Amino acid sequence: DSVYVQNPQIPILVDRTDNVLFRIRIPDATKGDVLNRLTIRFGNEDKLSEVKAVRLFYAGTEAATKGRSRFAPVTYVSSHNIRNTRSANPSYSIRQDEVTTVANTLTLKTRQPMVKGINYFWVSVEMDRNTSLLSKLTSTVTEVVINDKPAVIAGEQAAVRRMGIGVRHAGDDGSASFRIPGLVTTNKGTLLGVYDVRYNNSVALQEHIDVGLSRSTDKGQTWEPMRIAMSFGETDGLPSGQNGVGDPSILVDERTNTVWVVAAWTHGMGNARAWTNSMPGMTPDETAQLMMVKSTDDGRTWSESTNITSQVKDPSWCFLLQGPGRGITMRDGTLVFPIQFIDSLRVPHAGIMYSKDRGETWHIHQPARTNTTEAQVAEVEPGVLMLNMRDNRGGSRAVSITRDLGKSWTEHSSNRSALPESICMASLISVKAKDNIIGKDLLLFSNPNTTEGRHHITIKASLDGGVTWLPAHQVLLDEEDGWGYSCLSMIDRETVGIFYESSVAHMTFQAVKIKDLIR
Amino acid sequence: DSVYVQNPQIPILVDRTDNVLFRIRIPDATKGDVLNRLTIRFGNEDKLSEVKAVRLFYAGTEAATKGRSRFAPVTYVSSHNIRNTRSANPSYSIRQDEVTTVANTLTLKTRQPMVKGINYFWVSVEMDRNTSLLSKLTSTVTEVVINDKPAVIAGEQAAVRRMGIGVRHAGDDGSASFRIPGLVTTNKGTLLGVYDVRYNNSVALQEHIDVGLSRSTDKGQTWEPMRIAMSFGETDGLPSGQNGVGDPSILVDERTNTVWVVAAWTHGMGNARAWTNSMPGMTPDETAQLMMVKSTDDGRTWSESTNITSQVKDPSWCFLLQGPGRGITMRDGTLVFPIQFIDSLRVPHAGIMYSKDRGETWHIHQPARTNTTEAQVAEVEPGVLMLNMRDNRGGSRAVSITRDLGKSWTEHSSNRSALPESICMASLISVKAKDNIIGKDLLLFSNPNTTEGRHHITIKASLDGGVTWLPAHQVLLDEEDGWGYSCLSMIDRETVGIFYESSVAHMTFQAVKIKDLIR
Ligand SMILES: CC(=O)N[C@@H]1[C@@H]([C@H](O)[C@H](O)CO)O[C@@](OC[C@H]2O[C@@H](O[C@H]([C@H](O)[C@@H](O)C=O)[C@H](O)CO)[C@H](O)[C@@H](O)[C@H]2O)(C(=O)O)C[C@@H]1O
Ligand SMILES: CC(=O)N[C@@H]1[C@@H]([C@H](O)[C@H](O)CO)O[C@@](OC[C@H]2O[C@@H](O[C@H]([C@H](O)[C@@H](O)C=O)[C@H](O)CO)[C@H](O)[C@@H](O)[C@H]2O)(C(=O)O)C[C@@H]1O
Repeated sequence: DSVYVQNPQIPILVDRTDNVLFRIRIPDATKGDVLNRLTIRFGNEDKLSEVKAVRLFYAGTEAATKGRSRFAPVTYVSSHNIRNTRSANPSYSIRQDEVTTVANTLTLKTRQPMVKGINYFWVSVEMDRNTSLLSKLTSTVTEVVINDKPAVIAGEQAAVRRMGIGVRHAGDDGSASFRIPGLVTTNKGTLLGVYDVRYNNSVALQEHIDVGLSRSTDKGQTWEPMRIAMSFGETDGLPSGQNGVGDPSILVDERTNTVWVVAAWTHGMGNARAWTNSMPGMTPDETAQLMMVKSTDDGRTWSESTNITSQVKDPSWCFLLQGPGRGITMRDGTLVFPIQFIDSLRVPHAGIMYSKDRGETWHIHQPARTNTTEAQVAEVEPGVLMLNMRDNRGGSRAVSITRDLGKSWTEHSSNRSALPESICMASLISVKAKDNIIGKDLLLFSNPNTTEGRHHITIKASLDGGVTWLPAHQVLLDEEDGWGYSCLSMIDRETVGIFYESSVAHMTFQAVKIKDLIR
Repeated sequence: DSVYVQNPQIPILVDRTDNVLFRIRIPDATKGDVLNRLTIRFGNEDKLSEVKAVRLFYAGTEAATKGRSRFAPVTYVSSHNIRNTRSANPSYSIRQDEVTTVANTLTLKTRQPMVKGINYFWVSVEMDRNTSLLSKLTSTVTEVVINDKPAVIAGEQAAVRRMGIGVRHAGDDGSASFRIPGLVTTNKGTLLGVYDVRYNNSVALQEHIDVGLSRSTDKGQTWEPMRIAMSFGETDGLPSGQNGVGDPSILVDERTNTVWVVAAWTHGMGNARAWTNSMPGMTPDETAQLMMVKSTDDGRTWSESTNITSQVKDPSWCFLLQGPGRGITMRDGTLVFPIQFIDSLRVPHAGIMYSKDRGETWHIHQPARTNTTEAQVAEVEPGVLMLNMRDNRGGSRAVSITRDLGKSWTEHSSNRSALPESICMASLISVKAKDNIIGKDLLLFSNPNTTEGRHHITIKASLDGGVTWLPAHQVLLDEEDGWGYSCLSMIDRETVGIFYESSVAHMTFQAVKIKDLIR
């Protein structure tokens, strides 16, 4: 009979006990058939001394109504189960074999009698906790033996597998979930990742939500314990569940290395979504408040929050907040945070908010585009800001240019064409020629590369200021289902970091060589 | 202004830290208004020595879009949060005052400045863990002072509150949820309650599900630690997630005091629902299997499972299983378990399965009615079996009679008329005249007393063999939302037990005097 193999392009987490290397479907088994041996081969230059162990699991059969093309009956390693996100659910997968000394050829064994029809097995890889985030595996199933006969192998399994690290898992420090990533590199090379700490569940404001921060001084190989960057606990004697703060955006003031976090504080509003329940006005009791904290010590400690609402919110707006992810420093020292507001008629608009005085005062001019929400901004050329926007019309990112900090806007050539989306947050950054190994100005963009669902998390690079995104200049990181938000920061001259919601952890960090993007 | 009070008809659990006694809405507060004190009065005959503590909580305000007639913005005490089902979520409710020695008059205070518009407070009652299940509280909010003026109190708050006990809470013994209650009284007066232990989540078979059992030798004041009555773990080397057993039904063989549990074992079927994925055949690999265990020691220990599929399942049926809840012993010693089968055309039918030989052999004859599922059976008069059925047409219970153990069936006068339902499991039992204090044959019925959703869990009594269910002969136990399944058993001559899925715990036990049903 014929055997099918999948090598899923998902991150192998260095901090996990189990990671799916291969999924295998045996579609047409006779009752009693036994998978005696499976052989995997790794590429000659793979660093197999970083592989702690490889495992073969059996996961039984398929439901009668689910057809014959799936590679599994269920998620093998959960990213949501607060009681276990790090190993295979033992109730879905039974270990058959384990090898703890991994060579270029590897054989795994089973004595499990198969059921009639579909049978599922899969290969777990466990990595050394100190595995280089830049390391890659090129693994293939080369032989599968059933009843002492080699079987015909089919399936696309030629993926070059990448490493990652689960910075936050569901359930960490008692929190149900973590959402809405932001990432910057400080002037010291320190990585700062921000996110919602969603304690009770995974719904947005209003709820019990604080802004968490994870700090790495070693390019993401290690992360310090979670800091609360921003929190309103029981302000004015209202429950913490009616005092949430979230959808954070973080920037480094590149002139001072002062780090800024802006977030939306909801005060009251029962247990309902702020998106529909934030109302016109200015006071905390009336409307969502635009709040900021700062760190003068490379993200170790955080100021008390300052309320910036009165400086920038039109009273008639239902809701003003930051675009989640990150802000920028411009070449002339202006600090810029993307923003979004819901007007009196409940129409959302993306725009920008800027400070020319090191974050003392903030200003908003004109919206970029009707019916847009979350946006990220890059200085594509000197004094020239590119706004890349989530568009409620569906299908594709909106792209506008301002050269007057949003007093006026022009559509970009790439607007509503060049970058597919499913209506989801996306990351965009600029990289100066002198600041990277290619020696050319780059734009780097990340989002779920699809018009439906949130999957195929992809980094794209542009060499012509975001006019063109050539297919060759793209790295697929995560082809499976997630919440889809992502944020990019250059780690060093050679490597871009991505902090994102993945199929494998709520907050996932990966590092990618620029030379893999632009060959 | 004007203040609104709710006294919700939900069980006060003796094992909980918090129970909602009163919910209060202050609809039209001015910013800064303060609830200086509210006074509660308890009835003259209340056993206040059993009240451990009373608490006043503030829960903030309401969402602008959610209207002005709710009594809360959120569930105050969760029945689903595996991390806490026993106390108020501290993120939704802030304690204002607390009294730990309770008199007939009681004053609670706050210094919380209210927000403009809607403000929510509520009163928690905590009972001594040894509080009598038969105790009742008659409590009223008699005074509410705001800015040192008495306010006008409105609302229905005259409810006579009853006690109950949370036998199983979400998260107990590591299990995500508990569902599908069954209850019997052994010849020794011992209460035996069965249920699905749904480890991973709350979905039906197929999943990692065992049959749990809780035992009480003191009329439900105490429950012995959970026993696994039936389990298939990793049978044939298939995951425990593809070896679930559930939807249990329990009966006591009144002649021998041998206790029987029947359940559906699903083997394989991926991670999909057995209702649509169980297929024709006879083997465990082919179709859901009918399994039975027994206890000869009053439910302390349980036999290994016997497979009775071959005796009673037509090969062409997609799915044969017990009707969840309980079976009976007839006056002539016949053991009867309600059953249901899905035929070759996917049409479900309710019927009965019986043993005349102490459970050695089982027989099924003819279905009672097309497009029915879960049913419970009672011997309403000698040799006369009433089958009460969940009906997919909606709105009302189907009721049929057999005098020949299901060879033939007659429609009852009460069919599709007398008993409202929303398509949900219901409990029906018979009580002999000599076996209860009323000295008359009773039928007792429990279900969610509604045509939409699952709420208003109500015990109903009939004096005329289920022809008439007079409104006067009904007790409302739970007016809030739950999963709706229930099972009745007489505890003694004077009191009926109900083991049910409630708004306050996955498995809830309450005891009700017959004299409260029939006055
Ligand atoms: C302040 C604010 O509301 N926050 C942001 C919202 C924002 O509402 C929109 O940009 C406005 O148009 O976008 C996000 O959440 C809102 C959506 O959540 C959906 O449910 C899940 C759920 O986010 C997840 O957490 C499971 O629990 C997802 O669809 C994931 O696929 C709901 O269908 C809607 O409420 C839907 O509006 C988003 O993810 O897009 C996250 C962000 O915080
Ligand atoms: C063997 C078997 O399947 N078992 C029983 C099924 C059975 O399928 C039906 O009697 C046959 O027609 O009935 C139960 O589930 C069937 C429904 O469950 C509903 O979801 C309820 C929720 O109570 C809902 O009603 C909100 O109020 C859950 O609690 C979810 O966790 C689904 O929404 C339906 O689509 C539907 O699938 C039931 O509870 O009725 C559970 C029982 O074990």
